[PDB]
Amino acid sequence: TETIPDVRRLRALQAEVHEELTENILKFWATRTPDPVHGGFVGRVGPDGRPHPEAPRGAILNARILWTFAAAYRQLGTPLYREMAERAYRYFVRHFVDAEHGGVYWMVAADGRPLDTRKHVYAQSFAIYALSEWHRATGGEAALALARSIYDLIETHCADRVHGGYVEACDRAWRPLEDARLSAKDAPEPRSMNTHLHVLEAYANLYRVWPETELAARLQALIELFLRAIYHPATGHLILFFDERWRPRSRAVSFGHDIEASWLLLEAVDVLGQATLRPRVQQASLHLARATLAEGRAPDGSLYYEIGEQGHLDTDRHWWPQAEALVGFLNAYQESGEVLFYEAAEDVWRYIRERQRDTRGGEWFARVRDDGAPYPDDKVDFWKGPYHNGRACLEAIQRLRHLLEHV
Ligand SMILES: [Cl-]
Repeated sequence: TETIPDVRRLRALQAEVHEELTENILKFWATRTPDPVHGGFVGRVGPDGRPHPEAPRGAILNARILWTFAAAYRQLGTPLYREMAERAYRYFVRHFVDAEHGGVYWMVAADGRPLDTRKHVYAQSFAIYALSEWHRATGGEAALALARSIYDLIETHCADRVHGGYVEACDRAWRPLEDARLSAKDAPEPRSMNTHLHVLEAYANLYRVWPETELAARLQALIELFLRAIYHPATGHLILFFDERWRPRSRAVSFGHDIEASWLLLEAVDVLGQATLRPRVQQASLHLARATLAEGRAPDGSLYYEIGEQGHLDTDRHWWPQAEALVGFLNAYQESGEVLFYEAAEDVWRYIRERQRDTRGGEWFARVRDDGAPYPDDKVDFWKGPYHNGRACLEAIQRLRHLLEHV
């Protein structure tokens, strides 16, 4: 009694996603961004497509490059992707990893000198995520050892054992900082959904390759924290910021984070095999997906950016909520069998192809205005890597593969 798109549509979508990933996204990243002056990858590519090999380089961006090429190599086998992942890994271990205090710096100069040595848990998480993926792709001993060491440092220096969750930022020597903001956009609050979501993402990937008993407990605790404190059943949205006891300190809504968490939370419970927790997670996941469907979309099926603290709807289409909606809506279809979620995934894909991707300049525009005008944002910067859209394509390809095997 399944309602399933026919084989032609499934395969056509899967082929388009594969083409987008390999002939647009990963081609852009492998050709435009490697830096032969300092090694590794440039920190910025302007709106005109010009790379900036002297720009400062973010740990999150470089972890995202490593993760994406590692994952693409694992799933597709293309040798260039292993080469690019190795390139990212080598620069990462050389320069971003703090050999003295452990963990990864926030920002290095292009030549590798530390510039911002804070140890932000969000960056530590992306390091774990990328290093565990590189281990998954290669069996790399050192990659896994490094991921485990960063996990240990997060638990040792940042875990709030009274209230759950984590202090989100420390200085180089792991002393907590008051200002845990990722950027000026973020509320000056001690706890954020965003950082905790990516701890969960990292821990789930680490557990997949290293099923340590204590890590399972920490990951389950994070799932339970989302269910009890962050997910808001009255509205179907994640609460974004909190004090240390998880009292809400924001009313903003992030549609992209809702739909990302919708599928990441289920990936996390399934990595654990926690069948007892899964019904509650699936319920919250489907709720987040329905709330996104009903409240976060433009009539073309693309996702708006946010409802701000004053209630203003930011109608800009940022690139990464569209990517996360592609995966999250496909995932919601897989979980519920409700083909309306597949229709929604198809609609966001069509928007990605017709508006968000930059056919002339390559990759995807960071932002498209409500009237269709692409903003002249950088194509690559501290916050724009290949991970959201690369992962989204890889996820969709594999999910469509599974759906194709239902026949
Ligand atoms: Cl990204």
